[PDB]
Amino acid sequence: DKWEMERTDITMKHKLGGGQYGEVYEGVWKKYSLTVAVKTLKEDTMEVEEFLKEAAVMKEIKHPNLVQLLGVCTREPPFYIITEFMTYGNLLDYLRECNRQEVNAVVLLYMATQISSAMEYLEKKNFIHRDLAARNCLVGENHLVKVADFGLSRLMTGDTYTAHAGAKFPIKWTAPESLAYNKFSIKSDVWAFGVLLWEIATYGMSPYPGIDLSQVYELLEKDYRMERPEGCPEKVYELMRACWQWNPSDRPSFAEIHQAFETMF
Ligand SMILES: CCCc1ccc(NC(=O)c2ccccc2NCc2ccc(=O)[nH]c2)cc1C(F)(F)F
Repeated sequence: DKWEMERTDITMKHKLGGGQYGEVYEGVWKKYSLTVAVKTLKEDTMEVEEFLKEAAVMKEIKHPNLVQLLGVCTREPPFYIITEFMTYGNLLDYLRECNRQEVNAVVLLYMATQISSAMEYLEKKNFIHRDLAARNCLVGENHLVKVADFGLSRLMTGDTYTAHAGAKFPIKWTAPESLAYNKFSIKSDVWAFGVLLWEIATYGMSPYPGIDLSQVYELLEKDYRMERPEGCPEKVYELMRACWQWNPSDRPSFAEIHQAFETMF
C-alpha cells in the first residue's frame, strides 16, 4: 500500500485513552525502535467501514500540526492505525498540569495558531473532524501542538456521510445547528475551535462554568456566550466570538482565522 505493515514489528503496551468507540494504546515498532500510538477497535465493535474510512483519510494528510500517520494493519483483523507517539500527551491534561510561567499567554497564542493552521489545511481538503477539543490535541517537545482524535473518528469528507452507530456529540463543543438538526460542516468544526480557544485560555477549565447542560443551547440561542477569560487578549476573544456566531455561514473560515492570528500583532 506503502502504509501496510504487520504486528510483531509492534509490541502493544498500555492504554493512552480512546472515545465512544476505539481505544489507543502506546506501543513500539521494534525494528526502527520507535515508540508509537496504535488505535484498535474491539472484538465485536462492528465498525469496520468507519475504521477503514479513518485510515484512508489519514493517508491523505500531510501537515506539521496534524498527527503523523506512520502505517496501518488493514489487510486482516485486528485492524490497526499507527501514528507517532506525542511525548507530552493530550493538550487538556498538559494545560491542567503545566508550569504556567513557562506555558504563558504567548505560548497559548502560538499553540492556538498551530491548531488554526492544521484546521485551515483540513478545511482546504474538505475534511470535517467532528470531535475537535483540547482532549483530542496532542503535545510534543517545546510546546509543539498537533490535532488528532483518540476516538474511532467521526470525520466526514466531501464524499462521506457515515458515522459509527449511536455516535453521540459532546454538547459543550457542538454547534447549535449540529445538536438540533444534525447539520455538521467545516463551520461546526469552527464553532468547536472557538471552544477549544477558550479551553486553551483558561488552562483547561470545563466550559460554560456555572450553567447546567440542559441550558447551554437555550442560553446560546438567547445570545449568551462564555465570557472573555482573564488575561485573554481582546482580539483573541473577538475571534472566539466570531467562531460562535449562530449562523454557520457568519462564522469565519479557518483560512480567515489563521490570517487573523498572523495579523494580530
Ligand atoms: C479529518 C481527519 C481527522 C482525524 C481523525 C482521526 C485521527 N486519528 C488519530 O489521531 C490517531 C490514529 C491512530 C492512532 C492514534 C491516533 N491519535 C491519538 C494519539 C494519542 C497519543 C499519541 O501519542 N498519538 C496519537 C486523526 C485526525 C487528524 F489528525 F487529522 F486530525
